Amino acid sequence: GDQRFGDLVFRQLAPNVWQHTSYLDMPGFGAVASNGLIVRDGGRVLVVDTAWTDDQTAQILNWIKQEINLPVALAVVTHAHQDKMGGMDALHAAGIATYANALSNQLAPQEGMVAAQHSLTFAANGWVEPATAPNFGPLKVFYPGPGHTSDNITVGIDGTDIAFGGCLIKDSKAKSLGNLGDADTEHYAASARAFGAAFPKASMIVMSHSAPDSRAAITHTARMADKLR
Ligand SMILES: O=P(O)(O)Cc1cccc2cccnc12
Ligand SMILES: [Zn+2]
Ligand SMILES: [Zn+2]
Repeated sequence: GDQRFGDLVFRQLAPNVWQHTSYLDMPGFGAVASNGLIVRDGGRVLVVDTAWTDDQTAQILNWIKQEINLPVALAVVTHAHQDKMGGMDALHAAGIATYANALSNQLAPQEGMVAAQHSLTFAANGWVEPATAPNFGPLKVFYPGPGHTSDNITVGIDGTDIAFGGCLIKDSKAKSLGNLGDADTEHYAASARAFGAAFPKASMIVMSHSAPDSRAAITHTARMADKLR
């Protein structure tokens, strides 16, 4: 059930949940797909992650207008790399309230990103401080510890079997942990396992660079990360 919409791909995952996919021709790595989420919560839409670029992110909003036709109340982005935050200006131009881990917003300028408007902060156990995530509806935001990056955050969708690991989690057949340039290799395995423990009911694991998978994505990612230590 993939829907080609311009240069992007959209796939319904649940009655109120769709995955957005965008591509960037990155020299040395081919045309890399990146996934995020679109969630309808009653009369509004919530977005997880931008596309790689402003133009692609505007195209996500165009798809939302044509297929859902409800306002986008907010977006949350899951770390300060291009695939997750590269389209921040398009969200701001559209009047959408944007949220990121405080550390992502601090890192955004040096990473070439535009910061989100609002900062999420996290309790010692990883759960978002609820006052910093107002009106998130079914989105449950969890900081699992440093892994793919020090700022990576994850999102469960209450009322569904879906949890989103972003670039922390790779699929159950993945050959590597991908881009470790900003990774915490010592803590990766525990962070991947903490994501699994935060969302024990999630049987569909969504991630940045592979199609949705079973929880074997979590166990396999953690087992690969065991080897980094
Ligand atoms: O780490 P990601 O997935 O957020 C962004 C990304 C994806 C693929 C290859 C990369 C190479 C260098 C830097 N970033 C890359
Ligand atoms: Zn990244
Ligand atoms: Zn990635």
